[PDB]
Amino acid sequence: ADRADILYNIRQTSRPDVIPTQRDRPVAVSVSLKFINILEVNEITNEVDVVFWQQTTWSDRTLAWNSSHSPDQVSVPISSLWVPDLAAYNAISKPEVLTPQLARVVSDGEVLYMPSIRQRFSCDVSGVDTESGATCRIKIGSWTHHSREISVDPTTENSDDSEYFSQYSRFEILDVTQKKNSVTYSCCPEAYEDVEVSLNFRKKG
Amino acid sequence: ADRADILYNIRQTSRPDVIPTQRDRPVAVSVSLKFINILEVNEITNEVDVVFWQQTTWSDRTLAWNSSHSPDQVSVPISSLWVPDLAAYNAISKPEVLTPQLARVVSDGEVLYMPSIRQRFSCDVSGVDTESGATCRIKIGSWTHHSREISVDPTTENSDDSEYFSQYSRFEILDVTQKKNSVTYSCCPEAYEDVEVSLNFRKKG
Amino acid sequence: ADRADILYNIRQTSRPDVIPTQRDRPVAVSVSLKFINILEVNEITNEVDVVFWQQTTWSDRTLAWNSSHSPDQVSVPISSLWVPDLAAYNAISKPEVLTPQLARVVSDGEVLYMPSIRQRFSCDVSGVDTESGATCRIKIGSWTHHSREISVDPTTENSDDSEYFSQYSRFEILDVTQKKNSVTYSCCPEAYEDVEVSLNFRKKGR
Amino acid sequence: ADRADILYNIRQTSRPDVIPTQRDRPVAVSVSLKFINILEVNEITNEVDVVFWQQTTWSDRTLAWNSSHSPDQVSVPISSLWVPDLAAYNAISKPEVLTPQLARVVSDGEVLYMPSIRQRFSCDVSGVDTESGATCRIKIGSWTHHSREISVDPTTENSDDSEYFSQYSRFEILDVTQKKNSVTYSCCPEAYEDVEVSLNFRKKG
Amino acid sequence: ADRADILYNIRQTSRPDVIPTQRDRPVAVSVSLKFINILEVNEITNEVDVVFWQQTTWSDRTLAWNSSHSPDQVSVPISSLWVPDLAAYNAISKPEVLTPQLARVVSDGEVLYMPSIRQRFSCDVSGVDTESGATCRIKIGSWTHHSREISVDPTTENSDDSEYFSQYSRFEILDVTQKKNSVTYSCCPEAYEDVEVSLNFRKKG
Ligand SMILES: CN1C(=O)[C@]23C[C@H]4C(C)(C)[C@@]5(C[C@@]41CN2CC[C@@]3(C)O)C(=O)Nc1c5ccc2c1OC=CC(C)(C)O2
Ligand SMILES: CN1C(=O)[C@]23C[C@H]4C(C)(C)[C@@]5(C[C@@]41CN2CC[C@@]3(C)O)C(=O)Nc1c5ccc2c1OC=CC(C)(C)O2
Ligand SMILES: CN1C(=O)[C@]23C[C@H]4C(C)(C)[C@@]5(C[C@@]41CN2CC[C@@]3(C)O)C(=O)Nc1c5ccc2c1OC=CC(C)(C)O2
Ligand SMILES: CN1C(=O)[C@]23C[C@H]4C(C)(C)[C@@]5(C[C@@]41CN2CC[C@@]3(C)O)C(=O)Nc1c5ccc2c1OC=CC(C)(C)O2
Ligand SMILES: CN1C(=O)[C@]23C[C@H]4C(C)(C)[C@@]5(C[C@@]41CN2CC[C@@]3(C)O)C(=O)Nc1c5ccc2c1OC=CC(C)(C)O2
Ligand SMILES: *[C@@H]1O[C@H](CO)[C@@H](O)[C@H](O)[C@H]1NC(C)=O
Ligand SMILES: *[C@@H]1O[C@H](CO)[C@@H](O)[C@H](O)[C@H]1NC(C)=O
Ligand SMILES: *[C@@H]1O[C@H](CO)[C@@H](O)[C@H](O)[C@H]1NC(C)=O
Ligand SMILES: *[C@@H]1O[C@H](CO)[C@@H](O)[C@H](O)[C@H]1NC(C)=O
Ligand SMILES: *[C@@H]1O[C@H](CO)[C@@H](O)[C@H](O)[C@H]1NC(C)=O
Repeated sequence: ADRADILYNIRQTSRPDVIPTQRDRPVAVSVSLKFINILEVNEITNEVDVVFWQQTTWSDRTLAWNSSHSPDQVSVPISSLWVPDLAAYNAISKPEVLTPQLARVVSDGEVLYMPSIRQRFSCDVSGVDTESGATCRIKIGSWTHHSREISVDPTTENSDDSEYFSQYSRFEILDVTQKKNSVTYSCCPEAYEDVEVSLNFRKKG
Repeated sequence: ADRADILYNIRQTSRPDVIPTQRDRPVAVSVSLKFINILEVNEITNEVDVVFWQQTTWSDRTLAWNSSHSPDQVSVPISSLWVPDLAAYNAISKPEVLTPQLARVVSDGEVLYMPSIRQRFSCDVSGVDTESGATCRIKIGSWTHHSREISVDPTTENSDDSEYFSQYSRFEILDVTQKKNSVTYSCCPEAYEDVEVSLNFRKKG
Repeated sequence: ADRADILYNIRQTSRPDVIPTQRDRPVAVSVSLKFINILEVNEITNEVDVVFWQQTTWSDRTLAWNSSHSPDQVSVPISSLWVPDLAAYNAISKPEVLTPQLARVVSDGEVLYMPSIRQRFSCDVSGVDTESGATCRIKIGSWTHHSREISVDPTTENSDDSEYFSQYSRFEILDVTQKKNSVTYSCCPEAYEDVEVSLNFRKKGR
Repeated sequence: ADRADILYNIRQTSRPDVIPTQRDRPVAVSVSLKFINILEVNEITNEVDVVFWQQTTWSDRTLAWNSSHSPDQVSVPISSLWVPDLAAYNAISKPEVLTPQLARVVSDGEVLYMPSIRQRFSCDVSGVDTESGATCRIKIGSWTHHSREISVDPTTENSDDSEYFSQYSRFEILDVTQKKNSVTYSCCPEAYEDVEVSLNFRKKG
Repeated sequence: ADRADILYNIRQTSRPDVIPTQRDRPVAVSVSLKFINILEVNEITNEVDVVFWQQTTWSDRTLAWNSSHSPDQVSVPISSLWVPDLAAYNAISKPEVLTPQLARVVSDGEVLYMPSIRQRFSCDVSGVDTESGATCRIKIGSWTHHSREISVDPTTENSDDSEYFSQYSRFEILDVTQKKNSVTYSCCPEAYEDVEVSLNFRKKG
């Protein structure tokens, strides 16, 4: 009936180390990077320092409860949940998580986990100080799950790419495009999926 | 009763991972910053390194006990308590909490959590070296709770804004204004509340 | 009967999250800083990096045991003990604890917790390169316990201020004075207590 | 059974603090460094800052389950598994793990743990600005397990040395060779095994 | 007995927080530093950054077992063991432990804990760029145990001073001497013991 019951009941069924595959179908994870800031850019070392929302949604039907005469959503610590093992492939620093580590769980089992992350990347910084700008490509996918266990797809909101971008950054955003790739590597027989986020940005003035 | 008994009861009653909303009424959180130091400012990157008390006040009326023949108040570690999931939206560093992580809990269920935090912010540093100074705006609100779960209000009684501000800072405070915002974003149908703190400050002339 | 027994009996009565007051009297905490080093000084930013022992003593009668056929004292991890919530009010960095987090506990329930700490302070560094030197003032008190719950007093045994100060520092100590303040603030009706430690130091000459 | 039963069983029988030896044979560990980036190099101090995958494989046959009808692989938190106590002998910083801390456990008991690590090393940086380049040697072996308890060989995979190395690095990889050593030391009458990775790299242009 | 039974016997017998003294007598601790690297030196501030093995051996005969038809030794995590509360008295940084936190336990009850540590020291750096070099003195002893509870003594042999010292350091070791001291201090009536390590080193030319 209350939010304590809902949580207790999540923990009875929720297995944080068990991927919540429905039948033998992958977990469909939505990924959308929302850039908040570009703090440090190095044209010689080809490194950028960015703040972004790593917006991550998926379904876990074992979390699902009856929202009749109950709250329809709750905030849940991510240690009580299974969370995709997403890694930015071209990161050169540990993710610095700036926000409380809470997921929004809906009563149909939908999970919204939207951390704000500060992280350093190896990417093409050339042309940052030009009209056309530089294009930094950030690849995010699962570390240990191939395409039959986790699929990753870009979702976008219709709103402008820089509606949440700091006006006090030295840089401005020209365009953010998100591409899905499905690649088979030399380690493993199954294909791994990633979202490739192309940040087209340049200095102001 | 005694202090041991009050702490034991809180351990039995307090659900750290469950928002204490009785009858689906929003938890009213009092948020206000008291600035202690300004350590670093960068005119070009528009970044500031500040020390402040993040003064957080609310009621968890499940914690409440009868203090007729018992202490009125106890200091409690915050790990035993629910604490609001507040984030500084324009912070570019994790909060460096400088103080023991204890909240003061009153017999009526009022919780006083007043950590001292060092944190870096992306904000307007323009004019900092002038007599008018810069106005750095810092927004704080819940990360995962809308207005019907967490409301945020500023505690705006008549006090000196520099009362506890270090005389040994290279900077000085002209004014601190605190204002409540209620905004509906595209993500979600419900309004999210935030307190915007406007720090008017300058390099000492 | 042995050290094992004492640590077990401590773990049965000790409540690390419960302040061990006797009657409605405050816990009497002795705080004194012993300066080991001054590492980084900046007169422009008014910031100092210092290494000091934060010598902290108090009574916890919940720890007390009968030491007739038993050892008088044990070393105990501080996680098993209540420890005062002391903060250096003008610190600008979290304390960097250099030493094992063990307290010495005597059978009468006296606790001696003497961590070596490196910490950065916002204080008055003006005059550091003069004969008179700078006077940097450090204020240490409880974060959450008013004067009816924690009293702080300086432990002044009239020692040499430089007794344990590094000869290899670029700085030397001219004097250390430690005084108790009782102040009532706008937040609260009850008085809060602090020890104010005044470190008068200078750059060495030549 | 469902992946929940496989994972519950793995961590049920798994003994993280006990080396899973079979019939007094050493636990055969395979080690391989895949170089992703060189971030900082200092020829004066002879220090390099490297991002690399530490590819570690071994068998714990006590984890084996029948996978005729079941999934034959699962992702498991390393905290639940025994892990070889490997150390980079000439590292001058603790390893910074960038990636989710999950191993891949196969139905026959094989464990694949491939963390992405940022670490600093003491090694020969002389010649980095020349055409021949510098050769930085990284030694990796057990800290407490001799050759009768842990053996360490390089994987037979002599892949492309610069396969996943960033095109956006300042540096380029010329050659990577991996050789095994068996050394006896003054401390100990038993031999200790290590893989020596020789990284021949230089600045581009 | 297998490696698990030996560990479980240690866990039922060893107490991390209880010093394993016999009657009124101290635990005889052997301490020797083995210098691996000297990374940063500053003759103005008298500060050194060094990597060394803190080689710590002692006996706990309560841990002993019959090894005739069982393993002679096991690696054990230090959280299962009492370990000496040793501090480097003139350290100005927290010990950065570079290596897995495992002790070697022998069937006769000897414990060998040999962490590799990077740590900064306040000590005499004067003459480091000369033929005589600097003599940096490091003192190691128990933080909380007097001489009737813990005795410290240097290990019986410095096989060679430069044996495992990095040939890639800007510095070289001329000599290492390790002597024992027993000192009565103003705090306490009981004598404390320490090992004074004198590192005679110079810049290479
Ligand atoms: C060597 N690898 C493994 O064994 C697996 C699956 C592999 C992949 C596909 C994620 C892996 C490394 C990975 C990391 N994973 C750990 C266990 C594993 C079997 O799932 C891989 O094999 N190739 C990767 C990988 C990650 C990221 C990547 C890859 O390829 C190229 C460029 C960059 C930008 C570095 O992006
Ligand atoms: C995308 N988002 C979510 O899905 C929710 C609620 C959203 C809000 C309202 C807190 C969110 C991001 C948030 C963060 N939250 C995580 C889960 C969530 C549904 O509660 C949001 O949607 N808009 C925000 C937000 C945070 C801060 C913010 C926002 O808007 C504009 C400027 C800045 C200064 C960056 O401040
Ligand atoms: C705002 N505050 C509180 O509400 C209480 C008690 C307050 C005090 C008295 C410790 C507090 C902040 C404190 C910290 N505590 C957290 C809960 C509390 C009621 O115990 C305070 O109210 N004033 C303080 C305080 C700390 C330090 C300090 C203070 O005053 C002036 C200057 C400097 C040098 C910064 O030193
Ligand atoms: C002194 N040492 C010990 O007592 C053991 C086993 C030893 C070895 C062989 C791993 C040890 C240090 C080690 C570390 N181990 C901890 C317990 C031990 C008995 O397993 C050692 O004895 N020699 C080592 C060692 C580690 C690394 C090393 C060594 O030798 C040469 C060069 C460098 C680059 C420094 O690499
Ligand atoms: C003040 N101190 C105590 O009360 C005790 C025992 C003391 C000693 C002897 C370890 C202590 C500090 C110590 C640290 N210990 C914590 C509890 C204690 C009673 O064991 C001490 O009292 N003198 C020390 C000490 C440590 C290191 C040291 C000391 O003296 C001289 C030079 C330097 C280089 C600073 O080295
Ligand atoms: C949810 O609860 C309602 C009211 O109690 C009930 O009618 C309905 O059957 C429940 N839903 C499911 C899926 O059982
Ligand atoms: C608290 O307890 C006292 C004494 O037991 C009692 O008189 C009083 O009614 C109680 N308070 C309330 C609000 O009921
Ligand atoms: C301590 O124990 C002894 C017996 O060993 C006893 O005589 C004495 O009364 C005890 N002390 C106290 C305070 O009870
Ligand atoms: C695995 O499972 C099958 C089907 O249950 C069983 O018949 C068989 O004995 C097992 N196979 C092996 C090789 O152990
Ligand atoms: C150790 O065990 C063997 C039998 O396995 C036995 O011969 C020997 O006596 C035992 N040692 C001791 C000291 O009891």
